[PDB]
Order: sequence, then structure tokens, then C-alpha cells
Amino acid sequence: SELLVNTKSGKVMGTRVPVLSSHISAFLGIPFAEPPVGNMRFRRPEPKKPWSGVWNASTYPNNCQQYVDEQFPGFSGSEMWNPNREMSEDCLYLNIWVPSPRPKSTTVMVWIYGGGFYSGSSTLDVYNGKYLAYTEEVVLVSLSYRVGAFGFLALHGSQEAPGNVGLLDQRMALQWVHDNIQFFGGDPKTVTIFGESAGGASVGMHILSPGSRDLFRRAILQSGSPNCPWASVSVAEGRRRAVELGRNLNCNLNSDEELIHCLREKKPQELIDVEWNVLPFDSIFRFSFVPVIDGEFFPTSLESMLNSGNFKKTQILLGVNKDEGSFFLLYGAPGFSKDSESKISREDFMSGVKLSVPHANDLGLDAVTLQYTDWMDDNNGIKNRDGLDDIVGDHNVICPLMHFVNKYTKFGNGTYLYFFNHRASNLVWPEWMGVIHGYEIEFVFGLPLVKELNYTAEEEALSRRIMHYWATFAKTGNPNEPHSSKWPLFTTKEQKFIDLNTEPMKVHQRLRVQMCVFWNQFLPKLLNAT
Amino acid sequence: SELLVNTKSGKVMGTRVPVLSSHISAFLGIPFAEPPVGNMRFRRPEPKKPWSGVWNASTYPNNCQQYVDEQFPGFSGSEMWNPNREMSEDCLYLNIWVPSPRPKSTTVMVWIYGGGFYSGSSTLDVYNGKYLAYTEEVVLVSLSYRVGAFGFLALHGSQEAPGNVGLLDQRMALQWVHDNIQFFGGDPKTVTIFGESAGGASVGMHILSPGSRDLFRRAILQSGSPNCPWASVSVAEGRRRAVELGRNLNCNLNSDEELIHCLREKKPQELIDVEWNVLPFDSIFRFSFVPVIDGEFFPTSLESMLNSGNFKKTQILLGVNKDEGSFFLLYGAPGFSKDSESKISREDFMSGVKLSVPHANDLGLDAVTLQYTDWMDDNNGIKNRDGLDDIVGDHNVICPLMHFVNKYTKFGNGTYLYFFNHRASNLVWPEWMGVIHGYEIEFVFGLPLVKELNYTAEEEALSRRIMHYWATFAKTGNPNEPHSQESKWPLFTTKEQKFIDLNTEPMKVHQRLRVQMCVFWNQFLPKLLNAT
Ligand SMILES: COc1cc2c(c3oc(=O)c4c(c13)CCC4=O)[C@@H]1C=CO[C@@H]1O2
Ligand SMILES: COc1cc2c(c3oc(=O)c4c(c13)CCC4=O)[C@@H]1C=CO[C@@H]1O2
Ligand SMILES: *[C@@H]1O[C@H](CO)[C@@H](O)[C@H](O)[C@H]1NC(C)=O
Ligand SMILES: *[C@@H]1O[C@H](CO)[C@@H](O)[C@H](O)[C@H]1NC(C)=O
Ligand SMILES: *[C@@H]1O[C@H](CO)[C@@H](O)[C@H](O)[C@H]1NC(C)=O
Ligand SMILES: *[C@@H]1O[C@H](CO)[C@@H](O)[C@H](O)[C@H]1NC(C)=O
Ligand SMILES: *[C@@H]1O[C@H](CO)[C@@H](O)[C@H](O)[C@H]1NC(C)=O
Ligand SMILES: [Cl-]
Ligand SMILES: [Cl-]
Ligand SMILES: [Cl-]
Ligand SMILES: [Cl-]
Ligand SMILES: [K+]
Repeated sequence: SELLVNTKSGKVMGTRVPVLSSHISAFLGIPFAEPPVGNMRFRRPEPKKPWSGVWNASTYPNNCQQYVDEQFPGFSGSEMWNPNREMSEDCLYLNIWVPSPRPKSTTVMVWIYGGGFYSGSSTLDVYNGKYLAYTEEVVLVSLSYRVGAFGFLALHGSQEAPGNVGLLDQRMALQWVHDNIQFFGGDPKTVTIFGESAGGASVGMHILSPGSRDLFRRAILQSGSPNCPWASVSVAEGRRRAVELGRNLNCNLNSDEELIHCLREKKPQELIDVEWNVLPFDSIFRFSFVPVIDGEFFPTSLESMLNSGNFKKTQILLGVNKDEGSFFLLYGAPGFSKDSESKISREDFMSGVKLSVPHANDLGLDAVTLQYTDWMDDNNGIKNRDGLDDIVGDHNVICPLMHFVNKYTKFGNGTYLYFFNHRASNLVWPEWMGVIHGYEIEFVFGLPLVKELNYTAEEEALSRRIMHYWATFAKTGNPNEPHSSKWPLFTTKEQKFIDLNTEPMKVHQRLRVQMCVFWNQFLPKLLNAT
Repeated sequence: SELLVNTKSGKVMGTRVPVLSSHISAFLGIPFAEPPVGNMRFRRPEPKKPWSGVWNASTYPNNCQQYVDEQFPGFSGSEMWNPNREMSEDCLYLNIWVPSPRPKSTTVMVWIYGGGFYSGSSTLDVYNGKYLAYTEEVVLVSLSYRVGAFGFLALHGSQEAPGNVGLLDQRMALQWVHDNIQFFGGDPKTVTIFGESAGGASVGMHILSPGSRDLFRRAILQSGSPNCPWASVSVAEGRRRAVELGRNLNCNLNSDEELIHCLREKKPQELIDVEWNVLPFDSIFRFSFVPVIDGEFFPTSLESMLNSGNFKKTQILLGVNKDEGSFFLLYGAPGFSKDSESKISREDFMSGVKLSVPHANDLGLDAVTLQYTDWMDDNNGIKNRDGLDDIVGDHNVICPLMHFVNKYTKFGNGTYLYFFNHRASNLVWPEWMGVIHGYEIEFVFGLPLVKELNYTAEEEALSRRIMHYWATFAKTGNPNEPHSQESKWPLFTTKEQKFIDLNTEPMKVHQRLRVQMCVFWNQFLPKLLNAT
């Protein structure tokens, strides 16, 4: 009844789930597209054909085919991000948490997972929607989308592997929410999309893309923006990588069509085993198959779109963590370790800036180096480690987001900026890594509310503050509830943002302005010039 | 007879001068070269021909022909640097202060004035040698040399205007000291050369130049070094400037000989009037006629000599003042004034940067701007004013000196480095200007020892220890008296890079003087400008 919902493509049977000494409705693994399998691998998604009988939506779906991180087997900090379900190319499903009793026509929030466009699943423990749905009385959807080659292999000109299909999967799940969320007590005219890292880049891509604009009301971007240097490639670079993928797998390369058909015969894991090989450099925070600037999903370059105001004009709320870079150093840079303080020698710092800014010539490397080195104390391994962490975080996440926020604000209808800098109580990773990539997510999804998870009282209270900011923003375009201490609008002139931690709200201005002028104005001009 | 000296070119009669209620001997205006006048303008100097009779050396000589600053008429802060004598091309003279009674074979110090190679005089109040010679028992000499076109017009290939003749004037006075100072009870094997700004750059050029090396024992450089961006030009640029000078005066330019002949027939003032017109750019801290890298006085590039250790190996003492740039902003950059706190707008900061680094491409200007701008507070008038001051000082004096001292220390026999950061209590310049270019000189020359000049007792104590450092260094190669219980000025070393503050407070040792900004100026900027 409450659990039996007739949607436009057929009937779905949800399940009653327990949540914090209460209950709500969960509809898990709802198909939004035809399975993109067989001759459909690499192609645009097709809408899910209607089924008869009742779809069993009591259970999480398969995760998409992806690289699986095995660097630290057994370790919760890496393993929480890996698939917790069987992987299958048949993976285009969404999940819904509905407050019980069913609300009339409430704010909808649609979560878009990150994972670098090469991994991610809607079914991770940290994305369990039941807490945010219950606490904030919203309808929470998590979508999925193809990642890696399967989602982003790009041979522009071909209708067979056009590129961007993972982005179209997201848009098709959005369309499905627009067409069906009213059946779950959701208001399709009050949809917020939100996601982290690649999911945040994704959110900003749908703001930019004219085909996505009318499928949501408002947006939240966490530690990601569309212009991130790792978040897109040119059609020529996507093409090179796709030919190199085929080269790796002994494919016929005489034609797009021959390459594409060879690659469709390959077992999924065969694609995944060689995925990292197509990258043009030794690097970190670079992923193989990502969105392409194709002239279709994105009519023109992201920069020209941002400058002309060719994008959705609405309210956005976005921000970054203190130490975005540290996870990536740990994986790919010399001298770093999970099990030590990771004091970085000068030799390893040099080799790290090269890996961090793989597109830089020698002059740009020197420029980066000079900008983050304290020459009164250059053999300090602690300042060398933190310096590298800041390079990776500033270059890849913070400064692109600041460029996006400054460009967006000129045209949009209200910007709210945050700086997430809370030090964990349950320290999973070592201290040197600080406020890690993805850590704010636990707070957004209300995991600190679960007593069995052993967060502190101050963390429960912060999670509740964050959920309420997020949901209130989703409802109104403003994270603040009229009447009382206010998170102020980010404005072009004043550039105010807030810290998000367990202390009373403090307001600052010009987040990392000094390093971000280096990354957004001077380096690009140096690289354009030399 | 103490006052009557027979030198190698003739007799000299000096004068008993009073000093701090004692007396010493002064020999003022001794000629060391033929008057470089007439057909000798621009030529290498020639040794002074022996004269008959007794040379009256009781009064200061003429000052060399030079641009005279009159931005601030009647103002002692600018006017103290202008010629206080009649100007003449007949100007190659030296001055000597000798303790009374005459010492046997004592330490010699020889002062080389600054003034950007376009100005300066041995006769200024602030260079009065009597305080230092008396107090430290040293034989103190001040030399002179031709400045501006007269000293530095450079037409490489001609032996009529070869360039660097002002440096050869200095060499010749050094040679004269070498040959004659024994007659004044000086030891010619213990000569320290010292000078400020262009004077300091000159000292460094003598260190480098094979033809000067054997003419002094060791060297002090104040706020200047040979590698300063303003202190030299290429043969090509010297030539361009000499020809631009001709063009300004409607000279015949068809050949060097015609150009030089034309320029020799002009009155000195005609050259001076257009002197500033030959500079390639609108600029700050740039001077028209300066030493040229010729392949003679300088066998190869300053940088290649410094790297190979092709230069005099000895002891050096050197340093800088806290605000080297301020004087130069006052004169040429927009929004500066001596009668206001000179809060600088963003727009005038951008203009100042361009004037300060006139050789820079757009990208280079951007790097300078970025390196010196607080983007949390980019409209701060005070931070923009100080930023500009730091740029001008870091680029023109501090970072070149630091590059020099690092390069020198690899091969030399002892380096002592100072940072002078005392602002004098009786300064007539506004506070914003801080510790100005040239203002350590009066301490070096012991002016705070005169009660009527109204310095503090702390300023007197400071001047006494500066003079004692300088002279003790001149005597021994080490500013410290061994066995003394005093705070010790440590050697500057490649590894530790130590220096001292010189001020009215107890001594503090620091390390890596302005290392952050000087890596930018000495490594990153040139690499960037050299890029295309
Ligand atoms: C096999 O090489 C890589 C493996 C890898 C990553 C990588 O992230 C990167 O940014 C990156 C590489 C990575 C190789 C080159 C590169 O840039 C993820 C980080 C954490 O887990 C993921 O596992
Ligand atoms: C006519 O232009 C100038 C006059 C001038 C100076 C200058 O110093 C400079 O560094 C400079 C100029 C100067 C013009 C261009 C330049 O760089 C001395 C400063 C103070 O007194 C001197 O007088
Ligand atoms: C849906 O699946 C679960 C187990 O996978 C089962 O317990 C539930 O009853 C199913 N619903 C059906 C078969 O109608
Ligand atoms: C949003 O648009 C409204 C309605 O036109 C307008 O009043 C206001 O200027 C905008 N709000 C912001 C914060 O830009
Ligand atoms: C959390 O705390 C409980 C109660 O003290 C304890 O029994 C348990 O070991 C902790 N759980 C986890 C998953 O760390
Ligand atoms: C030398 O010149 C001075 C000053 O003009 C004069 O007073 C003095 O009498 C002269 N001495 C001799 C010996 O002629
Ligand atoms: C200077 O030279 C002498 C003679 O070789 C040597 O003993 C001394 O160590 C040198 N001192 C320095 C500080 O280089
Ligand atoms: Cl629960
Ligand atoms: Cl605004
Ligand atoms: Cl007196
Ligand atoms: Cl050493
Ligand atoms: K085909």
C-alpha cells in the first residue's frame, strides 16, 4: 500500500526499514534504464521498458563494473568505498527512501556518488539514505551511473561510443525522478541534486548542460566542481585514450567501428585490468575515462560557458574539506605511508610536485615549488609533507571550486560556501592526512546519529546541523531557517564562507585567495606562455 | 715636519685640522691623475706628471661634473649629497687623513663614494675622514672618479671612449696609494677599499678585475655589489646609449670618431642636460652611464667569473640597510611624497612595479606582483607602499648582494655580513622611508661622535662599534677583537649563512637574509624572463 507504488514503467514493492527507533519506506534497486549490456556497451542509455507484475524493490542492486582498490586489504578506510554488491554491467538502478507516513509533496534530494568517474556505488554504507530522509523529512534518491571505459570511453563522431554516457545515465535517472517521484510523495519541481568529488563535478556538469537544466531545481557540490583538471578531457584526448585502450587489448584499430566492436567482445575485467595504462603521464589525481567536452552535452568549453552565463541560474551550496589531497598522495607519491608520519624529503617533494602537476613544464614546476616551499626551513619533512598535501588539494579541488564559485556567483541566484575542517574522533587513517577526502559525507548522511558507530556528542550535533542546512537549502534555496546565527550569502564583493566544525560558526572571507590566484591566474598564464 | 710630505710625484703640504678636542693631519685635494680635460674627455686616465714646488693640500678639491639634484631646494636630506664644491672636469684628486703623531706603518682604508655612477663627491660632510682616522688610528683616504658620460661613455672598439674610465680613475688612485701611502705612515700591504652603493659595486668590481686585485688587501661593501642590475650594461647597450647621447645633441653619428669628437666639443652641462634621455625605459633605480662588461676590465661575464672563482680571494665585510628602495620611489614612482605617509593605491602599485622592473615582460610583472601582494588585503595602502619599497630594495640591492656573498663565500677567505636596521633619531626624511639608502654612512664615519649634530648616546655607542668593526676588520680581516668578552659577529658560511643586525640593541645573529624573496629574484625570475 504505502509500500506498493505504481510508477510509469510499472509497479514497485518497497520494504519497511528500521531507522533510529522509528521506521520508513525504502525502494531499492529500481530500474531507470535498459541494461547497457552486449551491443549496448558504450552507448547512450535507453529508457527502461515497462514491466508487468510487481518489481521486488526490497534489496540493493548490483554495482557497476569498476576497478577495485586492494591496496589495504581488510582496512575499513579504503574498503568502505569499494563495491559491497556483485558487480555487473547491468547496474542502472536507483534507490529511494520515503518518510513514513508518506509526505504529500515534499523536497527531493538526489545523491550522485563520486569515485573519479572510474568507481562508485549507490549502495555504500556511507550513502545509506534512511537517516537524512527520516531526520529531515525529505525524499532521498541515490542514482547510479556507468564508470570507467563503460561510462566514458569517448570516440567523438561515432554514435556507438559517443562519450559522456555515464553523464547521460545520471540525466536519465533525473528524468525518471521528474516523471515518477510524485508517486512517492515527492515534489518533482523541488529536486536538489547533490554529490561529492566526481559526483560534485557531475552536479556542476548538469548545471552547465542545457539538456539537464530542467530536471532539477537547486544544487549542492561537495569537494568537486565541473572545471576540475581531472574531471574532463578534450575530444582528441578521449579519442587517444580509447585507441590506446584498444591497443592494450590487441584490438583492430582501422576504424572507430572496428575498435568499438573489438572492445565490446572483451570481458569487463579485461577492460579494467588495463584501464590505468592509457593515461598520458605518471600522475596522481588523474583518471582514465572521464566526461569529454564534445559540443553536445557541453555546447562549448566550460570556461566560455561560465563567462557568458550559459548555465542554470539558481541557488547553489558548495564547499571543500581541509585536506582534499592526502588520500591521493598516499596512493601514488613517494615517501608517503599509512603507517607513519610520512615526513617528506626534498627529493620526494620534487618528485611529488611533478606527479601532482603532470601537465607543467619545468618552469611551472619551479613556480609551484617556490610557491609552497619555506626557504628558511626547506629540509623540514613535516612542512614538505603538508606542502604537497596543499598542492594536491589546492590544484585539484579547492582552487577549481573557488573559480567555479566566483564565476557562478556573477550570474546565479544565491551562493552558499563552506569550509569543512572537523578533526575526526574515530581516527581510521593516520593524523598527517587530516580532514580526508569524503569525510564530510558521514555527516551529510547522519552516521553520527547511530550510537553503535561511536561518534562523539559534538559530532552528532554537527551532523544534525549539516543535515538541516542541506535539507533547508533543498527546500528553500537558503540553508538558514528564518530566525535564530546565519550562514551568509557568498557575494562577488565580500566572498564570505563559513567553517563547518564543532565550534560556533565563524565567518571568513576569500577562501585560500592567495594560493588560488596562483592556480587560477598565474600558473595557467605561465603555462600558456612558456 | 709632519705636514710636509715628499711623494713620488712632488712635495705636498697638508694642514692641521681639529677633531674632538685633539688634532690630526689632513692632506686634501692631492692630484693623482692628469686633468682629463679637452681631447682627454672620455679617455683612460694618465698618471699625474711630477710638479715642482710644494702642492698646497690644505683645501678640498673640485667635484666632478654631474647632475645636481634639486627636487627639494633647501632640504638637507637631498642637498647633503650634492657637490659642495665647484664642479670641474679637472677633478681627479684624493684626500688623506693621517693620525698625529704620524704612525709608522699603519692600516689604510680608502673610501669610494656612491651616487649611481652619475654623481658623488669625496668632499661631502658625511665623508669627512677625520673622525674615523682619529678614533681608530687608521690612515683614511677618500678618492674620486669621473661619473656620468665623462666616466662611463662606452663605445667598445674605440680607444678614445672605451668605457670604464671612471673605474680606471679609481684604479689609478689605488695605484697612487700603493706607491705613496708609505710616506704618510700607511702600510700599502694593508689597504682596505670601502664604499657604498655605486661605491660598493665598485669595490666588488675591483675584487673581480685582474688589473685591480694586487692594489688592495681586502674589501668592504655597503649596500652595493658588482652584479647589481643597475651597476653595469653590455657593450651593445653602452654603445646604444653613447649613440643616443649623440643624437640628443645633434651629433654626427657616421663613425665613433665623429661622435666622440662632437661630444668632446660640448660644454659639460650640455651632456648632463640630456643624460637621462638615453635610458631604454621609463624606470626607477636605473642610471645612464655605468661600467660596461668589456672583456678587458672584466674578462668575462660577472656571473661566469663568480662561478669559476676568478676573482680576488680575501676577506670581505658587507651588508645592506633595511629600506634600500625608499629613496628611489620618492623620486620617480606615483603616489609617493616626502610630506605624506604615501599610502599607495592598487593602480599606483601596478605602475610602481612596472617602473621597478623595467626589463620584465607581462608574465614577469605578474610574478613580481603575485610575490609581493597580500590578496586578503590587496587595497591596503600601507602594505602596497611597503611592498613596493621591498621590491625596489630586494631587486636592486639586497638580492644581488646576497647572490654575491653566496658566490663569493665558496672561494673567499672570510665573509662577514650585516643588516643595518637603525633609523636615526634626527632624520629629516618621513618615517615611511625607514632606514634609508646611505644612512649607515654617518655611523661609519663617526658623525654621531659630534655633540652638535644631536644624535643620541645610543647612536654614539653604535657608531663607535661600527667604526671599530670596520677598522678592526681592515687591520686583521676580522671585525672582532679576539680575546675580548664582547658579543661575536660570526663568519658567514655557505652552510649556516649567518649575519648580524646593526642597531642600538644587543646583537642578534640571524640566518638566510631575505632568502624567500631572493630565491624569487636570483633563481625564479631570471629563469622566467629567459623563457619565450
Ligand atoms: C593503479 O593506479 C592507481 C590506482 C588507484 C588510484 C589511482 O589514482 C590516481 O589518481 C592515479 C593512479 C591510481 C595511477 C595514476 C594516477 O593518477 C585510486 C586512488 C585510490 O584508490 C584508487 O586506486
Ligand atoms: C631625471 O630623472 C631622474 C633624476 C634623478 C634621479 C633619478 O633616479 C633614477 O633612478 C631614475 C631617474 C632619475 C629617471 C629614470 C630613473 O630610473 C636621482 C634620484 C634622486 O636624485 C636624482 O635625480
Ligand atoms: C524479494 O526478495 C527477498 C529476498 O531476496 C524476499 O525475502 C522477498 O519476499 C521478495 N519478495 C517477493 C518474492 O515477492
Ligand atoms: C534571486 O532572484 C530574485 C527574484 O527575482 C531577486 O529578487 C534576487 O535579486 C535574487 N537573489 C539573489 C540572492 O541573487
Ligand atoms: C563501539 O562502542 C561499543 C560500546 O562501548 C563497543 O562495544 C564496540 O566495540 C564499538 N564498536 C565499533 C564498531 O568500533
Ligand atoms: C694654502 O691655501 C690656504 C687656503 O686658501 C691658505 O690659507 C694657505 O696660506 C696656503 N698655504 C701656503 C703655504 O701657501
Ligand atoms: C683563510 O686562509 C688560511 C690560509 O690557508 C686558512 O688557514 C684559513 O682556514 C682560511 N680561513 C677561512 C675562513 O677560509
Ligand atoms: Cl538504525
Ligand atoms: Cl553578488
Ligand atoms: Cl669637531
Ligand atoms: Cl664556508
Ligand atoms: K557497429
